[PDB]
Amino acid sequence: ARRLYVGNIPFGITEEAMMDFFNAQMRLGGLTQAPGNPVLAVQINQDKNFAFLEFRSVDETTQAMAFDGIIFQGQSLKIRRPHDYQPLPG
Repeated sequence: ARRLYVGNIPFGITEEAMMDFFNAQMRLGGLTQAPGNPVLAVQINQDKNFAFLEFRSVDETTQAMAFDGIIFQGQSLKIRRPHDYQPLPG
């Protein structure tokens, strides 16, 4: 999926801030060196106010949770796992 969920995000912001907000951190050590960026589609959601980050190549969808919270528009955040793999049965 390569898609991650974010929480505690200030909806309203465009798809640029968040977008450049997640990859700008992936470019730190230099996880990507091409004519473009890693994340590709990070649309936001209204209501409870949350966002998603779509990576068409970034191989951090698993560690991206590392930014869980980090700092966006001066406000804590909350990344989640939109995969729900292995449904604990019982």
